[PDB]
Amino acid sequence: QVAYLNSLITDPNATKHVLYIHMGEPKTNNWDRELYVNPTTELQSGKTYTLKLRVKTSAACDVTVWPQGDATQYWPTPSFKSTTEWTTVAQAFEAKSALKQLRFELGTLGGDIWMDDVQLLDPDGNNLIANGTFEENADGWTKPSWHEYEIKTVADPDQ
Ligand SMILES: [Ca+2]
Repeated sequence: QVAYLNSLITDPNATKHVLYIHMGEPKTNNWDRELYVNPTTELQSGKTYTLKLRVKTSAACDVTVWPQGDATQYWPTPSFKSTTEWTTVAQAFEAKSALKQLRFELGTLGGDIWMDDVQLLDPDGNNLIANGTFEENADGWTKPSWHEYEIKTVADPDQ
């Protein structure tokens, strides 16, 4: 009872938690620093999916996202933009094949990136992101083992 009642309390100034990557200096290629998440249902060819999230970076940038199955989808994608203040993102794209992974291409970026409230909605509205709130951890978010950075969750920096 007590746990449930606590969970229902709205409180905008309670500590929020977000995904945080300290990227450091820019690398040479897009693919030199990648962050991965897998939709809980494989994306289907011909269906349009909408990536929603809020994002903040230490410098204004484009954030490239390539969906991936047996082939990579370079266009159209849910790639988006970030600024130094939290902004909301909503980007739709039609899958052109069966896609099982979203690749965040962070290689050419420098500094810091924070993300939160990540959703991926199929045409009916089903959310295919298992862990988009980061209030416990960043389970489900991975990287190549040889990419030397840490995937963390932290208190929202702008609170
Ligand atoms: Ca959160």
